Amino acid sequence: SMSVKKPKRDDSKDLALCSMILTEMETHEDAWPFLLPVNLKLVPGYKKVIKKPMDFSTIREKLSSGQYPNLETFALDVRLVFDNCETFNEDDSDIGRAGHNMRKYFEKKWTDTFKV
Ligand SMILES: CC(=O)c1cc(-c2ccccc2CO)c2cc(Oc3ccccc3)ccn12
Repeated sequence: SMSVKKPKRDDSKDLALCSMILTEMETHEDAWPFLLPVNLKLVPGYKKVIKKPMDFSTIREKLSSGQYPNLETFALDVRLVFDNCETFNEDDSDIGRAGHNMRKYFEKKWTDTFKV
């Protein structure tokens, strides 16, 4: 509260670390569905159904331009990629399988990096 400062974790390396995680995501063999925005003129329904599209190139641009206030806002956008994927794609599809794999991959990096 006012003039009572709580201990806070050291956030000084967060940008570099989130960048490293994103790099690992981008170079994963199952990243292919997620590298660019879903093409809204080519995928019927996407624009209507998925209210907040997100993809790795958009996350990279945001990270490079200071558009994430903190590491949690970055994780929210990464998870949004996978949540969109599950909404639109059958779990039993190549893209649906890729999304599950990439989410698992991400979350373990996230825990290993930032949870002590
Ligand atoms: C993430 C997602 O839902 C997704 C991604 C694609 C995709 C993957 C590689 C290249 C291009 C695209 C589309 O921009 C994709 C495609 C989808 O539907 C199609 C499947 C086959 C041919 C054309 C469209 C649906 C979802 N995604």
